[PDB]
Amino acid sequence: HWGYGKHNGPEHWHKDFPIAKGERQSPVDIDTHTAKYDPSLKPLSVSYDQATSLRILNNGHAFNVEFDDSQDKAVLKGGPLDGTYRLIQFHFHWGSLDGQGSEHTVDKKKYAAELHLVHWNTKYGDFGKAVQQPDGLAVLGIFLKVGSAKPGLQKVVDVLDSIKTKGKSADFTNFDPRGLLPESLDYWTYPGSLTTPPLLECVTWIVLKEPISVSSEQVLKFRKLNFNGEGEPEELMVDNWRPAQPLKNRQIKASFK
Ligand SMILES: OC[C@H]1O[C@@H](O)[C@H](O)[C@@H](O)[C@@H]1O
Ligand SMILES: OC[C@H]1O[C@H](O)[C@H](O)[C@@H](O)[C@@H]1O
Ligand SMILES: NS(=O)(=O)c1ccccc1
Ligand SMILES: NS(=O)(=O)c1ccccc1
Ligand SMILES: [Zn+2]
Repeated sequence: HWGYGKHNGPEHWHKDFPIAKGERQSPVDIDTHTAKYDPSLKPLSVSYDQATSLRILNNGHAFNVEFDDSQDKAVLKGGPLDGTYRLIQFHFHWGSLDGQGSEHTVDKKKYAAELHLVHWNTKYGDFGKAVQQPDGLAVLGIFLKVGSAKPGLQKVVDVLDSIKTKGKSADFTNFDPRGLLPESLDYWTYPGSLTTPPLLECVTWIVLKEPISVSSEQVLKFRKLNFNGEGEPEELMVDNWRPAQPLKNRQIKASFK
């Protein structure tokens, strides 16, 4: 099954998921000089005040913090988006070392990690129907650099010891995802895909320009997670990122002049 190792990682995925070589795959390198300000973008609205987190799960690839998406609570609107997109989960991708870990790159520079807040377009009723649509999903991507600690991340860090291995989950109620955002909502946007199998080309990507800072100790705890299940040989959950894919017939737009 797919993973991030030498024998099942990104360079193998196309054999089961031929869309891996498709026309709008993610992530991509963001060439900041070629990205163009787009005056047609509307103001972006990240409305997370009523978010209801439920659970945190080690799925063998990353950990997902899951939300109640049975009503409009935490939603993303505006910017490049037509209509309302509901938060379903967030997760991260990270490296074995601070010099790698992000999926998107900025002028080829790799960040230590990248946070993905995943939302589905409510016009399609459910996530499963949304991933049959070209505009089914919106992912808000946020880079992580290592420096000062991110206070709003610490509750996540501290629960990871309870979900060390694949298939473990824990209650994770009353978590406020607003604490994971940077100050500025300046962003780049482009049409792309899921960055893990099934690699579906459903995503409007919104990648914030300003990274968040997390401490070395915080990211080191990400790196203590395991890809394997309980009782199996330990394989540290590190380097769970897909490298940049060809831009092909796309343009990256900037929200800022
Ligand atoms: O034809 C001109 C147009 O070319 C497009 O590729 C750009 O996205 C537009 O911003 C520009 O106005
Ligand atoms: O907010 C997420 C979680 O943070 C801490 O783990 C709290 O102890 C727990 O009650 C809460 O579910
Ligand atoms: N796509 S996958 O599951 O990573 C895969 C790996 C090796 C051979 C065929 C498929
Ligand atoms: N990593 S990603 O593109 O945010 C993603 C989101 C949901 C499912 C699969 C992948
Ligand atoms: Zn992701």
